[PDB]
Amino acid sequence: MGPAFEFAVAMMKRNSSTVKTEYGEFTMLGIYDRWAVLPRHAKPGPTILMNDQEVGVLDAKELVDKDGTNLELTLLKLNRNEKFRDIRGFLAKEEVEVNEAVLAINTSKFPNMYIPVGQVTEYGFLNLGGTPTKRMLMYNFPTRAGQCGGVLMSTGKVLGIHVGGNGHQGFSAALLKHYFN
Amino acid sequence: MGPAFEFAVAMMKRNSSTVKTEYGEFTMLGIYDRWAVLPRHAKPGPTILMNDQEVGVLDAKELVDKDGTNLELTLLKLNRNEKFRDIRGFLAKEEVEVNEAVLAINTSKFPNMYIPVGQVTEYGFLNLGGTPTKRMLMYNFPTRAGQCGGVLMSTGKVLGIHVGGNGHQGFSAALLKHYFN
Ligand SMILES: *[C@@H](CC(=O)OCC)[C@H](C[C@@H]1CCNC1=O)NC(=O)[C@H](Cc1ccccc1)NC(=O)[C@H](CC(=O)OC(C)(C)C)NC(=O)OCc1ccccc1
Ligand SMILES: *[C@@H](CC(=O)OCC)[C@H](C[C@@H]1CCNC1=O)NC(=O)[C@H](Cc1ccccc1)NC(=O)[C@H](CC(=O)OC(C)(C)C)NC(=O)OCc1ccccc1
Repeated sequence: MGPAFEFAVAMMKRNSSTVKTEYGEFTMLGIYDRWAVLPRHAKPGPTILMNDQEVGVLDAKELVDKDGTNLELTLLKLNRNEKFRDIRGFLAKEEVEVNEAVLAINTSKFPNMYIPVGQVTEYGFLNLGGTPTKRMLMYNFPTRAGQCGGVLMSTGKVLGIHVGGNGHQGFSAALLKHYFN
Repeated sequence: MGPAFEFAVAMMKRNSSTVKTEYGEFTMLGIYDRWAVLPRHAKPGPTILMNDQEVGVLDAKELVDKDGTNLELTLLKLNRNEKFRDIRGFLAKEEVEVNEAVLAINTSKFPNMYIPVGQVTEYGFLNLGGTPTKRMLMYNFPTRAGQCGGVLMSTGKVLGIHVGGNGHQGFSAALLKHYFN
């Protein structure tokens, strides 16, 4: 898992920030240009707090699949002149299944912490926060509040964003290449 | 830092546990035979909770240097028939200074989380919890309550146990080979 950790630390240094919304504090991953992602439940307002700084939300697409089903990601275009290093090349075209993964968190609660969550398997459909939801990836780790937005990685791969947990497993929504125009 | 992470994950799997004392929940590192360490302020009682299990404390040496000064470690001999894999070979004879380190935490608050804290320099004397204290190692990371007992490592090396923080830096007490008979 050494190279996975090394990839994660560099990714999070390069592309991540800490976001507060009216619904809480989350890890946020910048993808390319000016577009970042959060879990849908961050319910980002017209302004967010990004590393303690007010930033405007030029647009915010909550994502769903063709059968209108919940995917639990919101994409945001940020009013800022700096551009995110482009990490679309790191995003798979479909759900990745991995034997060793790292979940990386960047909040006030969990500043730069990394968790080896072990095996990620494709879980697909889950009833999450009561909402039917697809394209879920599952790892057996006791995830808590304060970990949403967590970025799930393996060597060379950005697999998903942490969005939920039942107290015993956690679930990332798959960050698919095609979500990004 | 890849190999440091890989060393840490294996160390913590092999030698660490979660301890609750009347003073809180800590990460605990088993050293050899039946002897483990905590920060002195864990103030371990005649019984501890180790991974949720009552265990007796056959002896408990709080450590100080020759000038009676605070080192902020308590060594404990545990009433249990399992033996700790012997990691004394991993403990330096004097304070190690490192450019990249990992701090590894194992509590209910922070279960298996790892933090790259970067550069560790020898700090020696610090006024800690108001107590004069020596053999301190310092890293620039915002450490919090719930991280004491944290094990600070680099590839192949167990450097110290996390014992304090001022909100901006954290401090480990050096885990020296000679402390272990
Ligand atoms: C991220 C929020 C955060 O970081 O806080 C910012 C301050 C949080 C992380 C998970 C919650 C507990 N552990 C986690 O890893 N996610 C959520 O809170 C998420 C919110 C949400 C909102 C809107 C739509 C979907 C999701 N909700 C869940 O993860 C839920 C929480 C829950 O209700 O379950 C427990 C109370 C933890 C048991 N998890 C969930 O729905 O699991 C499936 C389930 C629940 C009940 C019965 C059967 C199956
Ligand atoms: C570990 C306890 C834990 O994990 O809880 C179990 C439930 C905790 C971790 C540090 C505290 C805050 N951040 C940390 O990384 N350690 C302590 O609480 C430790 C207790 C202690 C007890 C007895 C003897 C020595 C130490 N105390 C400290 O780390 C103190 C805390 C403090 O008083 O400072 C702040 C309030 C955080 C600012 N740190 C300290 O003394 O720093 C030096 C200092 C303080 C004030 C002025 C100048 C210099």
